[PDB]
Amino acid sequence: AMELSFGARAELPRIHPVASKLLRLMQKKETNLCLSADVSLARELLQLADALGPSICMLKTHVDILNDFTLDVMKELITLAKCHEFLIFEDRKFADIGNTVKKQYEGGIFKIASWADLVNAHVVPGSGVVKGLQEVGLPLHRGCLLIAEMSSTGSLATGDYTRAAVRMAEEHSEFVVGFISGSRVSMKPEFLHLTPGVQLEAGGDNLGQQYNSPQEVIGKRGSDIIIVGRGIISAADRLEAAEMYRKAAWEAYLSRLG
Amino acid sequence: AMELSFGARAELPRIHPVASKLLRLMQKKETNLCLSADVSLARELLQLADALGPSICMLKTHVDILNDFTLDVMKELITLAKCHEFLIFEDRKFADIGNTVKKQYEGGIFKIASWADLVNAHVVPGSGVVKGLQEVGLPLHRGCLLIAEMSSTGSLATGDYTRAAVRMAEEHSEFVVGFISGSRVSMKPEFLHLTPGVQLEAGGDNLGQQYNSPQEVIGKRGSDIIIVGRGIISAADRLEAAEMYRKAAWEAYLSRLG
Ligand SMILES: O=c1[nH]c(=O)n([C@@H]2O[C@H](COP(=O)(O)O)[C@@H](O)[C@H]2O)cc1Br
Ligand SMILES: O=c1[nH]c(=O)n([C@@H]2O[C@H](COP(=O)(O)O)[C@@H](O)[C@H]2O)cc1Br
Repeated sequence: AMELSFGARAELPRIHPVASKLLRLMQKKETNLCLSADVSLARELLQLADALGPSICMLKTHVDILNDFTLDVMKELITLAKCHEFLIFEDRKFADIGNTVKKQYEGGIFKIASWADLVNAHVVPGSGVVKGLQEVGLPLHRGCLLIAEMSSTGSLATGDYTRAAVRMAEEHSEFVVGFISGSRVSMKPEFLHLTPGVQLEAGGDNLGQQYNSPQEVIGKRGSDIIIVGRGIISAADRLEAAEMYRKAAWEAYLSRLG
Repeated sequence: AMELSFGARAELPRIHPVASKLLRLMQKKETNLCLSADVSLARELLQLADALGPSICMLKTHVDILNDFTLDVMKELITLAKCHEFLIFEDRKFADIGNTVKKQYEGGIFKIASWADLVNAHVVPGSGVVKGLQEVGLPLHRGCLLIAEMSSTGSLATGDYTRAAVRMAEEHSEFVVGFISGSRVSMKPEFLHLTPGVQLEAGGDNLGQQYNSPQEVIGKRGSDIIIVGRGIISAADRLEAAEMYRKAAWEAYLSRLG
């Protein structure tokens, strides 16, 4: 027991391939920053992934908000992910019975599993939601994140709900590689912690979003990666905002490491 | 709460325009059956909507599972919904912060808000999920169903969670027209209750789904509408299957009505 670096956690015996790949590039590029690319145009998604790719360890998408999505766009995006070295995380939020989610994960127009290294899912439906996705994810060598806590005001992902998420992730470690949470929720270093609702300044938006700083999230709460969207995208200089958040989240990591 | 027919509730006080339309056609056509058209081909989706249109009060879709989705398909589905008289419910299960769900509800390739009469949402993110959807749905006279309970084993949608779902619906009655539950969770007659996990049996699938009969859900549990998928879809003759479920659920309703 003791805080292990990202690089050491990447080699843990019970580490998942996807999580190991991420941890390795995080340490290599000194970034634990996940950019939330919430844009409506592919060329916009592709432009941002290329420009900020060197500053991030992951790019989170909402492919269903893209007005001109095509599988050729995802092909191009993967080329950028391979080039700049970052994973692709489709924030799809699987939250239905197992029989429906495996279909939403593999088929349809998006064919998410064909290009998403990671996807997340709400635990509210019971473990069937993980077992259904699994059937599609394991063959494709993918990983899954369980939403244990949420950043929004009024969130019901608390107490027993949060504990249920942890037990579910620890019982499906062959596919679940971590959590979407506001702080460390598992004491097993094989699990990744990704925290959204992050900005340098205090505040939030008028539709429920609440913000905490990188030092608070990574340093005081023990999470691993910060997910930032508007904090970077609405800034006049997006590359400088990216670096600021990268250095913010990385230095907080280093401090907690000792 | 004495037991009122669908035709009476449709003329109720705080009754939302959509809920009113739906209850009126239910009474007219003698059907409180919602078809879960879980198929991957637009051609099959449309053919089922045409043949089963007269037997249903609603058609539930999972557009992200349609391999060949286009807005022209929805255009034709709408023509059918108007012809046979049934609402179109997209089981999108919105479950993110408001700023995000409003984009996923309005834009992307699906532009759900443009053709969906109803959509549902998980309450785990907090009321903010309802607020974002509301900004898009209110002017279009759309409605929202809150997922208070779930049909799958291990569901976390219970106790206080379900209570929180009801409070939220009652706090946004201007847009929230009902619930997705296994039974009556609200005593306010203006609120609809739709129940999935239904088959003439009482059984389940290998991925968490659990089944109960129309008599049990509608009659004993006090729900309004049954959402049936495989119990009809897997049949050789789906129309005969739909008619079977229609009479089952209507008679279950006529029984508690007294
Ligand atoms: O609890 C959560 N909070 C979140 O903010 N998110 C996503 O993280 C992103 C945060 O974006 P923001 O612009 O930094 O507020 C956005 O795409 C959300 O949908 C997702 C979950 Br799950
Ligand atoms: O709690 C729930 N249970 C459900 O089964 N559903 C949907 O209802 C449908 C039921 O299909 P079935 O084939 O009758 O099991 C299916 O599309 C589900 O995604 C939706 C909710 Br919300």
